[PDB]
Amino acid sequence: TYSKILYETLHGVARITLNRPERTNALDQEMLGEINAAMDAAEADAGVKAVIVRGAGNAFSSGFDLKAQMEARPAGVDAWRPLLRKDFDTVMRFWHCPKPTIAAVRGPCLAGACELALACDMTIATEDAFFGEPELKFGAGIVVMLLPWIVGPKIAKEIILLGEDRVPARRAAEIGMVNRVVDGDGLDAEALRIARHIGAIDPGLVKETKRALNRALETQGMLQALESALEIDLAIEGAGSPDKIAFFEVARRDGLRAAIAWRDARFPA
Amino acid sequence: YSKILYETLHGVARITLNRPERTNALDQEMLGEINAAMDAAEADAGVKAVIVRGAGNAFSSGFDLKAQMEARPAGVDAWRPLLRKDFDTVMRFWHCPKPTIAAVRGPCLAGACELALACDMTIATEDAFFGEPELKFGAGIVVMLLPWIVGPKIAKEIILLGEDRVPARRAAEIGMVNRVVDGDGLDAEALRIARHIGAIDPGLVKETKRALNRALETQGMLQALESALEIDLAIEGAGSPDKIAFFEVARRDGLRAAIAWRDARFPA
Amino acid sequence: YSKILYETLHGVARITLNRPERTNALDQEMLGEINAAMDAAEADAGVKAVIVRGAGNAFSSGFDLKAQMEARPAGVDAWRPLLRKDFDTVMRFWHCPKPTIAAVRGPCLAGACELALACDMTIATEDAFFGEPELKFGAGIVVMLLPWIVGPKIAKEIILLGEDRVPARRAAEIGMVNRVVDGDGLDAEALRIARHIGAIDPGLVKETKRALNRALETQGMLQALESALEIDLAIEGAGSPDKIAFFEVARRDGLRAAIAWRDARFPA
Amino acid sequence: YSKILYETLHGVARITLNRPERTNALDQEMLGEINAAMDAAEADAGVKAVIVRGAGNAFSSGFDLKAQMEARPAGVDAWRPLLRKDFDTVMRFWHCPKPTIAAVRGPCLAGACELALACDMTIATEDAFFGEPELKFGAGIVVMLLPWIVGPKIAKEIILLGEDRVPARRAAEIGMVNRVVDGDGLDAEALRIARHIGAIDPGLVKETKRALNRALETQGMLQALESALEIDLAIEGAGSPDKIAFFEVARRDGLRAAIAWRDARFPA
Amino acid sequence: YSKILYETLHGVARITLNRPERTNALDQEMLGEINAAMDAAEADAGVKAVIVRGAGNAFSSGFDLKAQMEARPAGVDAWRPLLRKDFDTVMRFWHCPKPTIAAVRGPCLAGACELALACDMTIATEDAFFGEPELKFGAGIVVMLLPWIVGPKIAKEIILLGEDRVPARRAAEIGMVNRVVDGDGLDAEALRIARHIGAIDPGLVKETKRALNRALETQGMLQALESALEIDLAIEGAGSPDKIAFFEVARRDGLRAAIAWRDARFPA
Amino acid sequence: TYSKILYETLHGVARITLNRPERTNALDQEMLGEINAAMDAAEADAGVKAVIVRGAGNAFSSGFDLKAQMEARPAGVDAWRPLLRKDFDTVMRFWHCPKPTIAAVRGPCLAGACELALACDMTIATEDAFFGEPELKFGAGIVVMLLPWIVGPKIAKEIILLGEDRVPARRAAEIGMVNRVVDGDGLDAEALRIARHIGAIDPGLVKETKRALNRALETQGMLQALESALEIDLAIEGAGSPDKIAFFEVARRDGLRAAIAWRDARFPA
Repeated sequence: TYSKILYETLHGVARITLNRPERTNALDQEMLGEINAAMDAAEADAGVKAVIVRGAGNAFSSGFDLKAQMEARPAGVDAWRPLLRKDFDTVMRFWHCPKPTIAAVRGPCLAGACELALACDMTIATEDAFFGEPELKFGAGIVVMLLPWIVGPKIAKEIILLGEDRVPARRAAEIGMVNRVVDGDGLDAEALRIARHIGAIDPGLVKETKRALNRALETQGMLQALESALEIDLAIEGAGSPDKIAFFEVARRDGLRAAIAWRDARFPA
Repeated sequence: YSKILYETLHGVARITLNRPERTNALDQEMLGEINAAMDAAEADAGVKAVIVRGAGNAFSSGFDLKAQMEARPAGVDAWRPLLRKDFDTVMRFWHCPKPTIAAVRGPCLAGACELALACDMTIATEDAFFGEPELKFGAGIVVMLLPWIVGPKIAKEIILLGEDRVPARRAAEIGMVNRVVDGDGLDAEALRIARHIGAIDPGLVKETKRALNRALETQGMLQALESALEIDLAIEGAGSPDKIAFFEVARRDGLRAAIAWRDARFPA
Repeated sequence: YSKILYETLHGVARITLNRPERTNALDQEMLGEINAAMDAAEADAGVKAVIVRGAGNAFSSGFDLKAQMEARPAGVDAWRPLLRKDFDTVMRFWHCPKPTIAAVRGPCLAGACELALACDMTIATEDAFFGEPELKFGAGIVVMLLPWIVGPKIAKEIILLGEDRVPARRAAEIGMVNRVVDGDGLDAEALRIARHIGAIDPGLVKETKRALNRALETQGMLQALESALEIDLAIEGAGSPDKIAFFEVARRDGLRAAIAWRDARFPA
Repeated sequence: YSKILYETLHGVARITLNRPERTNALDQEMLGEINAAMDAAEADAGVKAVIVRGAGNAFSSGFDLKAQMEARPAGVDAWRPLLRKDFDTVMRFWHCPKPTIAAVRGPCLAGACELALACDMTIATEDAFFGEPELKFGAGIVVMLLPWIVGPKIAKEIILLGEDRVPARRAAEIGMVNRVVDGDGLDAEALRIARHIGAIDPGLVKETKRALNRALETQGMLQALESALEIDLAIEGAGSPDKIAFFEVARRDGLRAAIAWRDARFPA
Repeated sequence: YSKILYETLHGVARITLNRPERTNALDQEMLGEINAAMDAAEADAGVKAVIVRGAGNAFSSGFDLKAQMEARPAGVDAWRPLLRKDFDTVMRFWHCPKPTIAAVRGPCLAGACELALACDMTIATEDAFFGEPELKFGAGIVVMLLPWIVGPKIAKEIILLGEDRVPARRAAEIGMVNRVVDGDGLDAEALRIARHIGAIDPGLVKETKRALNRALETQGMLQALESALEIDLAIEGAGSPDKIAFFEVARRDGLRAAIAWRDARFPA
Repeated sequence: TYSKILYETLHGVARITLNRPERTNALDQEMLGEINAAMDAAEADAGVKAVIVRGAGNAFSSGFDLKAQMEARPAGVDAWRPLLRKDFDTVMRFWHCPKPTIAAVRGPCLAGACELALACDMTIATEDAFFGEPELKFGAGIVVMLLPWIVGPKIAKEIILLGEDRVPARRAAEIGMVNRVVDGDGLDAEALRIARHIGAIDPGLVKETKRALNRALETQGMLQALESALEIDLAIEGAGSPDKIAFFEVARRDGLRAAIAWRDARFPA
């Protein structure tokens, strides 16, 4: 029934596949809506004990869809507010989910998709996976500022302020963004083992224990800090950074590859 | 004491968890004696720091399940004082005005892992292993210190999967362990650290630890811990069917058989 | 400036701590000049980021103890303004609207370690070493950023033991340092990072840094820091006998001999 | 709906708690219908604000004790979903993106007092009375909003003594009630306030309420409320002997007799 | 100064908001002068406390709408610095190391109400009236101090309804005003309070105010205030149709007529 | 067995009387020690369901004993630290008590004693009772800064920064410091009615409910704010304000009445 994702249940586990292989599984408006529908279904289904999220093929996702943004040309605070609200709330579904969520990453896991994975209870990745938040290089702000809650301040500042977007899975594991790096041929099997392990436990026990774990960070004010960063991003995008305006000016004229080249030329080699 | 050893040496107090035949499992009696020993250490002006370690080849496997099997606590009102004593005893090592050092070899699991988490520092031998197996036999987490010591993703993995073979080197990578040492060098390293602390003006150490602990307490850690404890009271007061099933096997076939039953529920 | 160098290059301000004969020790004069330089960098629209580094093959050994030995501040009212200036100067690097980058070679100790902790990023050479030796001198911690930057166990070890030889590699493992580079590549790496930042819309960088800092401020970091500072005012206002003894040796036989006396108090 | 009325008028939604023969007691069915009505109000762009009131001469006496007597929920797992529904339904009025106004006459007690506390504003007739009688019949507090709305001393008095006759004028003095009006002027005043709100750009109202609620959420209110809810789960899961005794009389002699039994335990 | 008076008397600084023809409306120039006066008062060791009051039988109607009508700021980047200056100027009175006392007669509205809320104490004449009419103008709240000063229900009523005629007596009941005095006794009462403070060791007052402010800052007030300010930047950056409509009438028929148009939108 | 307090149990209630009538029941070192012993006893006694604290005769207490301070002459941070720690921790016994605490006030309830009452779950008072925190007028700082948590910011600032020390019971009731003002002849009876009311309830229910109530304020960080104010006071007293030094200079020479006259003359009439 879905157009931009796949939804499966197997072995008491739900599996969501971000499914737009020709756009590196970029998260557009439609896909975000379907993710919410799938999470609703997984949460309502007593036969589902855990949720795996992955991308189609050998990419997780490059993040929120910039080609769709180029075409839509949202302008001003009131246009941006609902876009960012949906981005933020969809990502946070994976944190708030009463059932444990596992991100299983191949290839790129960037920007909004990096945030989606950050929100999951666990993240596993292949050696070839790479992570980061390139937003500022595009002239975009950060929608869901989970990074400093997961990896701590110095590393979060480096990744976000420089727009690091090639952080290897091994490094992501060192800093606490990734739980396990696995063999490429074994990613789906490892995610399923973890999910089925969770599925063997009394669901109430898992639910209450996750509640207690999440409470540790919520006690620190994480949800207020996240809402504050989202508010800041609304001001950023509602105004429109000249960096983003210039990026899409090049993109509409010469194409997105040319815009990326233009972007990369502004920064050191 | 019957279930611990308490020593003072070189201006340091040392508590040894002492029931090697039961992997130094923390029963009610032992918890009471730990509290008495900490009271003594805190009152003794000649003591500048506290080391906690296990007897024999182990730190501790955690709260005593055989004792729990036999006592059959049932319901919220029965479980409340058990969990309160568990929690407050572990938290003695955090709140202690003097620095506390966990010196770990072999298993350091469940309630014992939490006891070590509460100490200011943990040192471990190469052979030490850590974790929180609670959920695998239907128990909740009593003292939810883990997400305050290590990253959130790592804490969720260890607790939700009941990881109970986390090697010392990995524990060091994630910030659960300060130093990994040779098996024959544990006691010497712990004493060196404790005597180093003991060379410093005790008031300076006291006020500095106060400031260090304040950083986490400012974040609301004590409220989060109390919240997790209350959640666990509901879990245990109800009694998870996983735990009921585990103890049914344990009573019938013994703990070794019950562990086999437990492990067979999970992937190989 | 007398005790720093100030440069602007490629849209970046660079501050060099400059008293090589005293390992760039942060005295009152230098602290005032650092504030003046930060004022200049923050007011200059052509400056997009700030690099801080040291001259003479070192970053800094921290607040100046020779100056303290000579001045002999005594009591709470004398110490309050000294600590206030120390603390506020360090925190300039956190609160700076523009990104700040500590570029460290050789020693980065005590108040200078805290200065680097306050910066948005820290880069270090292979030969750089870090730590907080204060408690060994009988001094308290002025700016208790460490438990906000690294885990609680690691922060307690460094501060309670006065670790002052933490290698760059280890500092990177625990999250105190972002990148370790070759000795001759430090300036170039810091500049590449700063010029990368300088290519971005300044408002975007400003607002994003605000959001990043808000994450830690939401947790109550500024209150925890002020609390630790007030605790330190009591420590220094009273004066630890450890510090009084240290300076008694220093005035008699010199700081060199006082450090030797200090080290002999602790395990080798 | 069977147990409520839902109206839209003049750009305002109005929910009427509607079981006058039982003092509009909130049973499971009514709570479900309140949630359905709030879903409707929140989805309807023609609705700018929500009024909640009771049918007849009363707001509500709170959660339905007769229904509880008959259902005999027993243990933690039975009580968990009951309390979760109670709590989440009350908190709809806080979290509602649109402003909520409680319009109270006669009794507004226990769970109903908490429902009114959660609304953005409360207006009351001269004859209205308020409070939290829970502890007097062995029940805990489900939604611990009171100490967030009124001072700590006042909240402790009302809850620990089970005050259940707090007059509207006193409720206004302590900040539980915004305005006291004549008995014949309640509906007009509530509508005037709601239509005033309805004249304002809905987005402006929405964002301003978001900011207002943020002030209390920043203080940790939602964590404190969840903590109190978990404490209540232990209380009710265990079952206070006071409640067991109360319902024994209620089943045998009826609720009127049980209230007499209850009141005789306390000073005249 | 052009738009304020500044006096020093009896070791007290007194700032008088001074544009009687515009009800002492706070325009850009006045805000700059208030900052300059506060700088002067804070640097002057002979000043022990600060009184702020208004000229022309009024305190202030708030930020200047006539100036806003003429300037026509449009969009987020234009509004950001305007709101920043508004907010930071108001918060000068909270952060001031010395105690601040608002002495109010006649209107004290909107941004001026927020200014008074930020002061350590507020004294008012019997004829003074308070409130936050912003939402009726289609404006958001710049400085959301109200829920920190008065209860949540009362703050929501004042802000969501734009109450702008709250009498001094009522303001005292809810904790917005400390003392109500006779019209001719305001200056004398404010001066008595300020001179009382001025008799105390300045350091003692300074440190005690620090401790008092810390109570609210510990709760996260500064983060909540910054969050509300960012929400207001979105509101004003977009521009509410209510405000756009208000100024359309104001430019055509004058502010007087625009206020009449505004009032006709709401119940009489 | 006590020298400076009385301890009674009656009707399942413990009652502590601050007992130094010739010094307005001033709280000296000895009395604080005995209060801690009495609270230990009340907390250990399962027959005790609630605690009433009151003063001997028609005064509650003027606060920590200044005549004792005049004679002891504590000097410096290290001397002051344990004094303030004991002051603070004794006051906070009434907040942390697992059982409900009720302050029953006649006449003066000032300074450290005002803080003791603030810490109690409830406070009742006669019409003749008066409250406040005169510390700053003596050159002393605030030991236990509960006031802004009980009465809110504007009123707390006025009382503490001006050293208000004649706040009538009626006004104390308006601002939330006092629960009930009662007839003079009925204070002891009213406190006992309240305590016996509490005593009729399942003790576990009362205990858990108080825990939940206290958690509301502790969640806001009250204990950290209180420790911070205590730290500030250690600096204040460790240095010694010239106002306090001058006060006791007059007191040792001309007596405490003359010192109070000297003090009052510094402030407006």
